[PDB]
This record gives sequence, C-alpha cells and structure tokens, in this order.
Amino acid sequence: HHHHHHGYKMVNPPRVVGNWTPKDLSFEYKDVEITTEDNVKLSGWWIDNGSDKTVIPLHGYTSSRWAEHYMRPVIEFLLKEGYNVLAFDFRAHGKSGGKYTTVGDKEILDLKAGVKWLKDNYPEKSKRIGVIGFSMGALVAIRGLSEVKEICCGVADSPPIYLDKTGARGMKYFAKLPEWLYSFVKPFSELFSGGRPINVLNYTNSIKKPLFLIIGRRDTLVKVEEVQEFYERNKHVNPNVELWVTDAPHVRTIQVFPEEWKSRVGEFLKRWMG
Ligand SMILES: [Hg+2]
Ligand SMILES: [Hg+2]
Repeated sequence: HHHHHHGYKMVNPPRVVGNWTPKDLSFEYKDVEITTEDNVKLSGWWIDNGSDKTVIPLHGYTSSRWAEHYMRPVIEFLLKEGYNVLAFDFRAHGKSGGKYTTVGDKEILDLKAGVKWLKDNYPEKSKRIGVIGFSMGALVAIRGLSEVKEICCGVADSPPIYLDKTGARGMKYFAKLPEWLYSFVKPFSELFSGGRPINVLNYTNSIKKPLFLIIGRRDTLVKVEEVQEFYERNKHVNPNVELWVTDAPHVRTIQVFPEEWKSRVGEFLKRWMG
C-alpha cells in the first residue's frame, strides 16, 4: 500500500534551492517570472550579457538552476563565452510553481514559455537561441530542438532515451529505492501528474538542426548504447548531430572533465549560434 504515497512523492519532490546568484559570478541579473500555456508560474534569472544570442540551460529531475556540479559551471561558462542566459527552474522544482513534475512531458511547455518570454520582452537579445540540457533537461532540450522553431541548436548531456528503463534505474539513483519498485509506483505517478508517454526515438526523424549528444560510460541511468541508437538514427537525416562518449557518471562530464566539456560545447555553440 505504500506504493501510492511513493508515486505521489516522486512527482511532487521536495524543493532544492541554492544560495548563490549570478552576482557571485560577477554578473548583474534580474529575477523574472514566466507563465506557461497551462498557467504555471516559473521562477528564473535573466542575465543580460549584451549579446544578441541567448542560451537556456535546463536542469535535471529533483534539481534546480542552482545545481553546484553542473548548473553553476554551465552558467559561468555561458557567461564567459559571452552569451545572454535565461535560467529557470522547471515546474515543481526550485522556486517555480506547479504541484507536479512530469519529468519531460509537460516540461516542454516550460521551455516554450521561456522562449516566448525572450521573444516578447528581449527580441534584440534573443535573435538566436540555443539550449543546453542535463538529464530530464536534456530530454526537454531534444524535444525543444524539434518542436520550437526559434531554437537553432542544442546540447543534450545524458539524455534519457528509453524513458521507462531510465525511470526504473532512477528509483535507486534519486530515491535509493529498488529498481523493481518502478512498475508498482509508475501508475500512481502517472495518475497524479498527468504525465503521458513520449516516443523519444521518433525525434530522430524530425530533428534536422545541430545537436550535440553527450553520454558517459559510467552513467547508471542511461546506457551509451541507448544514446548511440538515437545518434545513428538521427544521422540519417541530420548531418550535424554529434556524439561524444566520455568516462564520466550521469551528468558529471562537466565536473570530471571541465576543460574538455567547455572546449567541445564552446566550439559547437560558436559554430551554430549565428
Ligand atoms: Hg543555436
Ligand atoms: Hg546549444
């Protein structure tokens, strides 16, 4: 019977909020509020770097824009590279509204809302928009690259590909619960959150924009072979999809190999951000 409460808690996770701000990176910023199509109010930072290009970094499940080992470094990196940055918390994370997360489904509305906000309020600073996502954020980045015409390129670090397999592996990673418990709790999580299945490999047919896939060999959530499958399929229609296989755990390439990560992603963004 405790499956019910597990299912609820996994789509209504506790909030994680850090203490640092872009001022600590030496940049002025604005605290902003972004409203989605389905009326969720998101919390974020708008960091004007005087560019006509903006990059949107997207965080993982149970995390937030503050994540010390990947979000703080990627925001610091983007600002050093000279991009404007819009960094928001996904629904039900950090300081954002929304009771439930759907770990990649309705979160496309969060990204679409951020893109609309840029175009509505700062069009001159968002003539080009790139996305960089980690984990759940990497899935949303892939979906956004396909569905949102205003996004010109994307980086997907450790993207879930087989979502139920990754979901099951996630029981241990996020909650220290057994993998076998996933099939019992998932129907409750679905019921509470309204989250619907996503055919990720379908996006291998629709993405024709530059896409940089990163996957680590020690990732316990996503197999190299799963991301390799996405890559090989997409390369049939996309000459500019790339795959970088690293020796790191889940979303920790930027932590373990910071110089390598920033070098490869920096050059990718320079090539495709206009
Ligand atoms: Hg781009
Ligand atoms: Hg990008």
